[PDB]
Amino acid sequence: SGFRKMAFPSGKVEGCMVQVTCGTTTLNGLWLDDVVYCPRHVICTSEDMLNPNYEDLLIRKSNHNFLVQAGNVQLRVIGHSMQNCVLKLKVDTANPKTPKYKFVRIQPGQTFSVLACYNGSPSGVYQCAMRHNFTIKGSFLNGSCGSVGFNIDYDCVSFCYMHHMELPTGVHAGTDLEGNFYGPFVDRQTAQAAGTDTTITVNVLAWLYAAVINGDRWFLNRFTTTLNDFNLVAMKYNYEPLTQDHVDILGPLSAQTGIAVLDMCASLKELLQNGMNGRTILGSALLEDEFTPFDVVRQCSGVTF
Amino acid sequence: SGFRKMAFPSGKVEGCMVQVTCGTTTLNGLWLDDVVYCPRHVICTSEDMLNPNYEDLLIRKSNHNFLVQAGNVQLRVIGHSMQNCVLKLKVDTANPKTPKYKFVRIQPGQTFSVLACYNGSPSGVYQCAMRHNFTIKGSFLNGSCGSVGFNIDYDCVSFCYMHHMELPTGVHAGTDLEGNFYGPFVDRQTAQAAGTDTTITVNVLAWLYAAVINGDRWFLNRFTTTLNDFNLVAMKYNYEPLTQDHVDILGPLSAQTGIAVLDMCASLKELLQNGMNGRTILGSALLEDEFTPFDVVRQCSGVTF
Ligand SMILES: *[C@](O)(C(=O)NCc1ccccc1)[C@H](C[C@@H]1CCNC1=O)NC(=O)[C@H](CC1CC1)n1cccc(NC(=O)OC(C)(C)C)c1=O
Ligand SMILES: *[C@](O)(C(=O)NCc1ccccc1)[C@H](C[C@@H]1CCNC1=O)NC(=O)[C@H](CC1CC1)n1cccc(NC(=O)OC(C)(C)C)c1=O
Repeated sequence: SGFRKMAFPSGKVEGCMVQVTCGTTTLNGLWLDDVVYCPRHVICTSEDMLNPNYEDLLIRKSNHNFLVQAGNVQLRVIGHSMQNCVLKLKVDTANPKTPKYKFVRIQPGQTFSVLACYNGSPSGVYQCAMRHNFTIKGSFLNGSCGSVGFNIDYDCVSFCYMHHMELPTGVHAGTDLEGNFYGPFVDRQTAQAAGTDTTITVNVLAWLYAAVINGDRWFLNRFTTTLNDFNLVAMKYNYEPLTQDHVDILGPLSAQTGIAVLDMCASLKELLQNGMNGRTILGSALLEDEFTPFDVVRQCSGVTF
Repeated sequence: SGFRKMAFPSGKVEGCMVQVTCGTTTLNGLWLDDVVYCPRHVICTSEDMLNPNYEDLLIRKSNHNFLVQAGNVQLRVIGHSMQNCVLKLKVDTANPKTPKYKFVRIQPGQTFSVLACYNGSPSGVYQCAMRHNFTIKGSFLNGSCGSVGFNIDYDCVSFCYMHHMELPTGVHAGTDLEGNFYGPFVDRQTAQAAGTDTTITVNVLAWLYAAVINGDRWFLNRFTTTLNDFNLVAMKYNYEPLTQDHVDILGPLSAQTGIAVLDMCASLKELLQNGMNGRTILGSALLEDEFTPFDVVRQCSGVTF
């Protein structure tokens, strides 16, 4: 047993990471088949960043202005196009290590692994979640742009995230792989504010179920509640409202433990109102909301890829 | 910026994971060159586990009793030997995907990434630390045995951990890759008890430095202290005594921030004595101790592999 913030194995994704340079700017790209994907702002110089006209900057460019490097090797760029906020560079070599893959758009509350990259090399791997203000709480430095987030389902890699920018308070914003930002953000260097964030209620409940599965059960009381009486307390704490769909999703965990979802809600209601008082749950002093139900199940049963 | 529990990219290690079966027992093995490593208790049946005589069990075995499977493929076992608590199975094929690697014995306080595996397939990756009682706080299920822990330096994989067992309170114990247990544990099914754990003081200080680097500075006060006055408070909280070697190790972080180590100690002294009072540091409500100074530097500067 035990319970950890767990990321997917990053192997299939490491073999797709390359370095892309255009003039003065080096960042990361994603090489699948004969196409490299990277943030379109690789074509900007630090002056252009205030309000770049990207199509203007782009026409001024030709195939050989983009240096794509795959480790030791140099790839040949035989075409380029721009889709929303990503650059598509057609190269002459298909990536032999391309995995089976899809491009997915995730929704607020869902989680994914991030492979943090610098100069086409992977630096480290960590798990995080799309928040309700469409930011993520990442760990990104200069040169991390173009790093990607992903999930795995048996052998297929689902790419959901490409990293573009840092926002006030050290949170991060990026796009899906078709180049559309999550949230109301733009790839220009102007003042941008992330909205207010809410705790992902359904994920907190899933993590409470994981604690029970693992032996930590001191927080279980003997009351029950309704959705309305729960939502009434939850929203005075900026928890996301719980819906009947959320109850349904937690069904399997409720089954595995024998604890009805609305009883677990009663335990959470009393946790919110009365605090932890120095106790921890699964080694944490806070209520962890970056485990989805499907994460808890995946880790507590042993799903491999 | 930002700061996450970050694991190493697991690619180089995924290509070394295989499934080993012997009679009734399937677990994981580590395939480097023409040798597969796995826990010697793969040769035990559930009745032998109370007090196995391993050399007796082992002589009763022959090369073909060990089924080694590398994904789709079956490997042929042309020899076997036992070193302390690991089994060495010589196979007829060298692993083409073997990375540059070493076997290292890690000390209490040091960290490493764990690639959690089931039936030779990787399930997930997470970071953890060798505790001062020689346990680790892992996430391991039935069939996880033989999963390994590792670090990376440039291109070389340092293997430090092979997983063997669960102990009371859901902590875990295993060996280095030469088959010697960390701590006073044995691979028999008898009552074994993890000892008293201490907080890794030098790592807490490193994480406080990471918070400052990332703009979380509310806990900084304006006092200083000495080693003795710090150790006096720390040991009243089961923190590990801080030594002059520990001060020295934190030098670089102290340099990068401009905050002397003994001033940061004064901030920690007041954190211990006065608690967080509902504030968080880098998103946590507890004092994190599973980031070494190297880790903080690694993540806040962008070291790639
Ligand atoms: C990303 O472009 C990147 O990695 N580029 C390669 C590179 C950048 C700098 C030096 C060498 C190589 C960065 C990633 C950022 C940088 C630090 N941590 C990150 O997540 N993204 C940007 O720099 C981004 C450009 C996007 C298109 C508009 N950018 C530009 C200007 C300002 C900010 N953010 C900012 O000012 O942060 C606050 C907190 C508001 C001060 C920005 O993300
Ligand atoms: C490991 O051997 C393994 O994965 N074996 C393959 C396998 C086991 C069971 C079913 C199918 C396939 C396990 C890993 C354990 C199991 C669950 N989580 C883990 O980390 N290691 C053991 O089972 C271990 C054998 C080691 C040589 C002595 N073992 C045996 C008997 C008891 C325990 N622990 C235990 O009883 O835990 C407490 C908390 C004390 C109840 C044990 O780890």
